Amino acid sequence: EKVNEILSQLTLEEKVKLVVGVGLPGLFGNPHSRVAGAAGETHPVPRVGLPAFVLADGPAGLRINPTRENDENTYYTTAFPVEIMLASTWNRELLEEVGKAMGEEVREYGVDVLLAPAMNIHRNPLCGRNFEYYSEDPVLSGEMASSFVKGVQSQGVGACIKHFVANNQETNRMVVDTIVSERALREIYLRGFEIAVKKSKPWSVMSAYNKLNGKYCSQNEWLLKKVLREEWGFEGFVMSDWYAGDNPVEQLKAGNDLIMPGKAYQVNTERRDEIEEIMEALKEGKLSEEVLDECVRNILKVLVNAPSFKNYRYSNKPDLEKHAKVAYEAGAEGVVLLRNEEALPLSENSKIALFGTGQIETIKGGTGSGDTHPRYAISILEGIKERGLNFDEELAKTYEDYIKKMRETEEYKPRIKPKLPENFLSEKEIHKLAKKNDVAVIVISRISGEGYDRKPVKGDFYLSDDETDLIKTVSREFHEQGKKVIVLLNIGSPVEVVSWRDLVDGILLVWQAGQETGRIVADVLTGRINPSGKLPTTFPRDYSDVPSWTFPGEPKDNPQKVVYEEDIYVGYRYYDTFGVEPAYEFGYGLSYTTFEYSDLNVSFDGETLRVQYRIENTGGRAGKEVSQVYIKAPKGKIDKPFQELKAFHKTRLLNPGESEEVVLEIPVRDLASFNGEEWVVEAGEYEVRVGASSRNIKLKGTFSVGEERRFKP
Amino acid sequence: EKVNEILSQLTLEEKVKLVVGVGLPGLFGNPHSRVAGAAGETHPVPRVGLPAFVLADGPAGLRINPTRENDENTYYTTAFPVEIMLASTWNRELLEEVGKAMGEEVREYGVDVLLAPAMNIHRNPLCGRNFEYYSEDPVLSGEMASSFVKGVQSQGVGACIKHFVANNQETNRMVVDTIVSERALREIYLRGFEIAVKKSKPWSVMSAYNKLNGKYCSQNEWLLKKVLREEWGFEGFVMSDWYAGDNPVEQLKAGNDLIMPGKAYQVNTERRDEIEEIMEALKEGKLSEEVLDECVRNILKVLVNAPSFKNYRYSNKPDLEKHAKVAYEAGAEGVVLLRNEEALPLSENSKIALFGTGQIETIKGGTGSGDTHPRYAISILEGIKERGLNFDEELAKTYEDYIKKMRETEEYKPRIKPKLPENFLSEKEIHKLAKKNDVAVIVISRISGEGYDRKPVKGDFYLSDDETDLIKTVSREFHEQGKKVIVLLNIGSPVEVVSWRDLVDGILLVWQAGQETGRIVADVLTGRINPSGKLPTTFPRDYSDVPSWTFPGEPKDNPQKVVYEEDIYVGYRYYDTFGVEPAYEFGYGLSYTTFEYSDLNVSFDGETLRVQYRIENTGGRAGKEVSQVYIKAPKGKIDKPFQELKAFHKTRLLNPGESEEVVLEIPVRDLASFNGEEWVVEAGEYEVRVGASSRNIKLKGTFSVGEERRFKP
Ligand SMILES: [Br-]
Ligand SMILES: [Br-]
Ligand SMILES: [Br-]
Ligand SMILES: [Br-]
Ligand SMILES: [Br-]
Ligand SMILES: [Br-]
Ligand SMILES: [Br-]
Ligand SMILES: [Br-]
Repeated sequence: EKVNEILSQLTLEEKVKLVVGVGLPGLFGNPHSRVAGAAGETHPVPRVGLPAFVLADGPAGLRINPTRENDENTYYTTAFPVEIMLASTWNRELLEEVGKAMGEEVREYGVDVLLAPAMNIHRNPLCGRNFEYYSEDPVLSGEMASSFVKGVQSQGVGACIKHFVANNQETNRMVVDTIVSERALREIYLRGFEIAVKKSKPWSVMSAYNKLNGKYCSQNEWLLKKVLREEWGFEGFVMSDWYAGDNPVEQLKAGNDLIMPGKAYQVNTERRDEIEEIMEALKEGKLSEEVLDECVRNILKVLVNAPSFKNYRYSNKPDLEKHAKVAYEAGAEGVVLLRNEEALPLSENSKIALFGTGQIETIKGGTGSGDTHPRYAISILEGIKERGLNFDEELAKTYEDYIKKMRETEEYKPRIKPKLPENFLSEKEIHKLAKKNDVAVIVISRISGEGYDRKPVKGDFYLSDDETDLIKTVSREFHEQGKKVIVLLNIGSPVEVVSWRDLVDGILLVWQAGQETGRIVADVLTGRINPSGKLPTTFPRDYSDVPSWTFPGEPKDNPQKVVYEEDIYVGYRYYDTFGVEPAYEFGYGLSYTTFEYSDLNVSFDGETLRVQYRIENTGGRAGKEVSQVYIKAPKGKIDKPFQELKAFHKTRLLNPGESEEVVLEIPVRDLASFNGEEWVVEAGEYEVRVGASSRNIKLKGTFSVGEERRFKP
Repeated sequence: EKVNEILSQLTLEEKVKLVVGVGLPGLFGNPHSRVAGAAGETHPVPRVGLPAFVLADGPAGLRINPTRENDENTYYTTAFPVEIMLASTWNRELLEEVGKAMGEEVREYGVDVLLAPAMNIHRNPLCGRNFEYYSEDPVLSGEMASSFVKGVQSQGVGACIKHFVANNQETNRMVVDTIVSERALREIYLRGFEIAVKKSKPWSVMSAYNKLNGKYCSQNEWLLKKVLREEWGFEGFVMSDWYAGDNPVEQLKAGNDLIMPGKAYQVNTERRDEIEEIMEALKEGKLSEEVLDECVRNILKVLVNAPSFKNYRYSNKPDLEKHAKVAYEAGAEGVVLLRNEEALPLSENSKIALFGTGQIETIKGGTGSGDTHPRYAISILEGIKERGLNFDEELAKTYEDYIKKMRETEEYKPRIKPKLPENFLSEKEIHKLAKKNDVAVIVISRISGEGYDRKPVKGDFYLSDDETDLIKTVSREFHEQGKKVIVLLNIGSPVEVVSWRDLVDGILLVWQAGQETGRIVADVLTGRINPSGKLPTTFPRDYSDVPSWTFPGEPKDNPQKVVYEEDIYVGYRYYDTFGVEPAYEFGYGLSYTTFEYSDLNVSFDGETLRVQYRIENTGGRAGKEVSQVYIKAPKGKIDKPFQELKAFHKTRLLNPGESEEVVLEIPVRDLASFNGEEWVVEAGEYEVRVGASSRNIKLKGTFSVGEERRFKP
């Protein structure tokens, strides 16, 4: 209507301008976007009243420049916990809240489309961007993304789900050919995106850098048209990842509508200006105006609903304080208690000896486009000060001076920050600290970021020798006295845990909780927060145990391809099916209280499976319980994983003795497996497994499918 | 014709008698079969000139009573190497020879049908009968069985392939419900039987004890009629395993023609006489005479070709000496050299210190119906004496007296023989032996048998403490002097190998080689035989590494079901696909010489794949080379193993510098995967991997399938 109005007005060249970004703003010869720091803008066409639309990162919060040249004003953003921590909440409602808060900020700073959430599968722990992805499971990931997208888009701005698809490693991501069976695609990698597209209707999708089965995703017609549109019914537009692909017209033919960020010749001497090349292809009949029209329409159908289109006056002053409370809540529910041998929460009196250089160099989140620049970021130490806990002040001063000393030293100064030695304390000095203090609290920290994969080496997936030395020594001397030790994992992805976990009494997976980290952590120690998070990803006993062994491809040092040999058997699907025991299993997490499951009733009417059960707080402290419903399908015709997560739920805050009724519905189509051509729901007996984790099944029931069901996409 | 002649003559009750055995001969009230020791006989019907047909075990050689009461004559049989060792030859031609030798014996002792070969898949190393099965791979197993069956049946007698199907554990085999996807069935478990049925046309098939997906195999119409007959075109008859199933008429309705051994009421107070029950069902219209007719016809169509039918006068005097040479050959090519750090073969002079109680208590094969009673069985020690090798005579006397001493002791006398302590030698006594001798040779022995599964415990899958003590001590002191140590594995199935293999210099997998064992072993040490065997099964680093973790079912102590969670990913299919490293991989084996592969040419004409390559003996001793061709199919639509064995070959005896041309053809239908409904050969690029083992690939080529191909059975 209005869209088809503008379309009939546009000249050929205006249509071309519209499908290409204006170049990376503020860099190279490029002018800052009106929202300095923004990832990109579209070409304005003042004529027909088209404004430049603004795109900005990212998954951990709006990423824009805090300050602006010749400006007295401020533009700070809320830095939320990382996605893997958000996912650990297993809380849709909360994700929706996080989306609304980010959404308000996005709107009020004049941004039209937020580049989030990222929702690639956790194929392998070493992936540099796992921290900004949700899960190794498509249901958990898809559900979380949907909730986040509904939140963002309740605010009049756009969400962009990414990266479509199978961007599961950073190594050579812009060239690597990802070889994946159609079955693994549909069951694992596309599956999350399918859920998000159908349940939340994101304004836009960002095509991945990598090739899929021979074709760049930004140039893959099967992916962007056949799957995305013709099967799933996507009605937004697709944009390319930044500088992705190698042919602009092939991108438009495949259904990649918006090429970003534009002016690719600025980072690759080989690329042509994308507008020149497209104009040429229309001129030569390599590209038809009809195809160009469909691209422009896809973009316009969406962006006429953007605030920019309606000249919306933004305040440049969102409610930061209100949002910080949301970020704190998000983190509070996302901390995972991994181990507690009568160690947590800490007694009121408890005098804490705080170890680990990361108590001060607290990691708020990984680097890259998923980074953020908040007005502040509370470290673990500062959090403990603020809460006025009983910490060893002499030790804290010792660390403060140690860090500053070596950060100024040639071998350990920023360029990225080199990893500092952790065993600088005398064996005797720790003996004294053990006599003086009540408990020990050890922070071990890890950081990753876009563009770099982790390696299965010490200081990375494994503890460095100095870290294991520190833990062994602190453990021994604090255990010498009748005292407890606690480790805080300030990490973005699984690390080795088996070799040292038996040495310590408590283990909090604090991940990377954004600006409010220290505050969240302090409140978890004291029991003010009752941990309710659970793993969205499997912690392997050793790196050699992970099924995605081909990571990061062949040849290892410069991978040109990587094939998913493990296929659908990725994450817990692998460990359950082939009987490999994880260090900590998918969906595992402890509580400061106990829960009891009961009253299971499963019913299937041929179109809907209904699982009902009661969860009662059986302990002495209020808490939330995440419950998980796995379906074990019969063996029947084709091979299937041991079980598959089909639904989940997080109870309200239950006081002791309180209980809740849990009612979950699963459509029969979600019980299907893909056989290469069709989705099939095989007839036979199915098991319902309601768990507190994938291996802690509290309730079991069966139901039967009488007639097989088939679905050809 | 003749069959349909007799059929029209038979009375109703004669037809019934014919489909039931006459009871277990020589046991309970039962008379010995005319061939005493035979497993069973059919009912004679002198009227229409029908004789009692004789059935006898077994896979390791004809099993009958050597002596007969009131008889001056002898009836000894050749005891061949066990099937897992036969399979290790990877030699079809040789298997055919073994079949002919067994076949002649079977004929001349008045037996009509030999109950062999057994060809169940090696799902799990712990299975008690793995020793009498070929492989974890269906191509290797099916090819070996086919070659054996052609051999047996060139002699005018019948072969019986068993056990159909998925009899992969002994625990509760007569009741356990085996839960297997149709895909795993068709790709792994049925697949071997399919090959044997189509390539060799066995006279008969023996249905397994266990249930398959809810139905006893002897009562499973899908298996015995739909798969066996309607799809595969089987034209023999099916007999039940001994006392299998629980309903005689259900057995006949399913396509199980001959019920064996008859008189099931003799071992199970609950069963009725099968003739009574069948007569009753015909009487009541539970069973139609038409179905009975088809059973009797199936039996008769086959057995009118049996020697008994034509009153064949057998000599009761086969050529034992000629066959013993075949048994020696079989074993010679079936020994697997696993490790050789410049230790083998032994120098002419070498003075051998022989350790291990199994040097005298040499295991010729496992127990059960697969057992045999040969006129003699050469132990490892006796073999070394006979060959006149330079062994420590003082030590041999020490062992001889030790064994006899404790075999007479209460704790270690037969009832089965309790496992004897192996570390009875002083640390000092071994020091002296190390000074006196040139090399050490350590025999470690294992035995299993029908009806008992092995456990992943010391003394079984793992070395007992005394065995590892012995090896550690002998290794240390012989290595103290500049001397070598060798271990001989006289086992029927994989054992743990990683913990101790680095301590020793050589390792010969001698399996269990039947009556000629000692002779074969001696000739391998001296280099008279150049080892050419290769593993038909994977040796796991540890038992926890094996994918068939559900073995032996739920509940563990009294399993009522066992589901194949690992599905098609069994054996090397699992280890390759999910990157778990074996101790020794499928198809691995060393040689006293070296070989070089070359001149690869692969061509595909759309119906046949052709792989050609040259193998040259590049070393200093004559030898044979087993080569293996694995196909790695593209990922395409459905998940597939990393690679799959599709063909193999064993070269002639090549002298140094000699070479051979290898030409192998693979029908396009063998490139297929089963998707639950149809066999599919997906289009795309395929890799040819010609290996000296599954992980030692010497040649690679690609070919392409242009158009997909489909086959609905
Ligand atoms: Br993905
Ligand atoms: Br733990
Ligand atoms: Br990390
Ligand atoms: Br690869
Ligand atoms: Br089988
Ligand atoms: Br080795
Ligand atoms: Br054994
Ligand atoms: Br089971």
